[PDB]
Amino acid sequence: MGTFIQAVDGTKIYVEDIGSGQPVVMLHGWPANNNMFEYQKNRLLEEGYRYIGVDYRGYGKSDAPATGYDYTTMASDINEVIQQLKLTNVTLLGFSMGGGIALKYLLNHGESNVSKLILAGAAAPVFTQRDGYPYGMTKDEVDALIEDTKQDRPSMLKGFGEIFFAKEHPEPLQQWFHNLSVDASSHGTIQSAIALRDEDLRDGLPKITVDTLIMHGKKDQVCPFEFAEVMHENIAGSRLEVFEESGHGMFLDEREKFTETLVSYVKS
Amino acid sequence: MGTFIQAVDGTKIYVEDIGSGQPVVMLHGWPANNNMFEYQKNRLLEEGYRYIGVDYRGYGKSDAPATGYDYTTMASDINEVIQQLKLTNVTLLGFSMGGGIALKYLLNHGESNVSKLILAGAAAPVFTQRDGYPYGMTKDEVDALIEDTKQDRPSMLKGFGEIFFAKEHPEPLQQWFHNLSVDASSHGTIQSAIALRDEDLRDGLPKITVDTLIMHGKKDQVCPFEFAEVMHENIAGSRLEVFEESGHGMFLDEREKFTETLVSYVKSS
Repeated sequence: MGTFIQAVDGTKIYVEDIGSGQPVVMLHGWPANNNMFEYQKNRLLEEGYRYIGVDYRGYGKSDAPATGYDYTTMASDINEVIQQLKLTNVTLLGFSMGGGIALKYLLNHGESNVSKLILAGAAAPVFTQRDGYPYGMTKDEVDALIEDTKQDRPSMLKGFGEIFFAKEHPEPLQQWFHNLSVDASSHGTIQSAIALRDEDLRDGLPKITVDTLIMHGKKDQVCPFEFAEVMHENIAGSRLEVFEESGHGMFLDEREKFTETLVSYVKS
Repeated sequence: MGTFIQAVDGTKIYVEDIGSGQPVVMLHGWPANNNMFEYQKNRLLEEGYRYIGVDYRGYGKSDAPATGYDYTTMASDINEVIQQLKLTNVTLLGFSMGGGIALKYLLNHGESNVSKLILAGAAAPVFTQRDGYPYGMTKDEVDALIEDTKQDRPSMLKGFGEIFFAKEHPEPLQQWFHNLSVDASSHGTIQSAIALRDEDLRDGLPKITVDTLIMHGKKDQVCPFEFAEVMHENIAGSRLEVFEESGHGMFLDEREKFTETLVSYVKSS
């Protein structure tokens, strides 16, 4: 369900458009797809909001070009989605890499369509270590991760899964999650990892004016909690909500608090 | 600099890469080659800019494969030129079909390496008439050119030269220009005429963000001046300079004005 939207360069981008009312645009993490928000999606539809789930180029049911995995190109894709569908008063949720893409979209295309921003487990302002930012993976760790993905992607994914959740979810649940990532294009997966390693949004954060909720797991081993402290420090007017029991995947480790918090924010 | 760039399909693309300091990438019209810009190039070089004149596949000193004359593949070749020569801050000029390719390149590969766009007599947004675009050759007029190239290409060309310039230029100048086109591969010339006939960039014009200058001859019989009006309305912030005394070939009809407008814009947007 849901149409495909053409990107500026013609790539077909799959968008799931379901429910009634004010729009909630959810942007997935690396290297999954929009189905990761299934539980939130259900909860939106019964509270009377409209879920808009995009699969990035290279992921899920979208096309997978050889190019365009940098945040600029991805943010232009989001811009096209918002344009075709004529969305205003958007609650824009970016999860992990999606948080980076959401920030890039605001920076490059403006803030007037978005009434509020939610940054969840966001890979922002940087996924990797920088001067004055001694948190997260180093570029060299991301390169080792790229090496692994060129040797055995499924085993890389298994490993990533192991550090993604603080809690031990049932096997069928972990398997469903694993398979979102396995159906990603291998080359999209790789080029996005290159973008995660290199992208730096530190100069842009103090430029952000949208009302902002930051959701982040204290135990996050993928994007450390220190990222969330930096986002809150740098975005004026922002609120930090700490998920004390969660790792990166707060949408399962604390599914009810995550979705009640999302719902309460989209109302308020 | 030198020689040849590898396209995605391996086709070798000739590039005349000359000078140092800021790059001005010049994209020729159908069915000539980068040498048509010589009068402009002379001035860019004395003003201390770097001339990057691409010969498309099928033209000039480039390989002429069987396929890939569609603007998508051509725009991909331009991406290769810029990426492999590691250019940024480029002024990108497209003349005629070059105009169309320049736009497609911006749409398909983004604007991060390009500081400004010049569209000179451009074949855009469409070279042939459509639904609510009642300007230019019809599709059947371009089929007529294609048919003629399949029987007598130099005669086809002499005929095209006659509709190319508003003024009668000296016999040796016209012969020079003619011979630039006779050098073209016959089969590239045909395949690019098919892309001219069929390509349609109307949807894409409002996606262009880069600073644009439109240069166009009031008397152009090849790409009618109405194309320029359409481009100016739809490309954000574009400026329009009308060449009152020029046909399609402004680069000779108003040589001095064309060159010194181009130079000024390369100097500042």
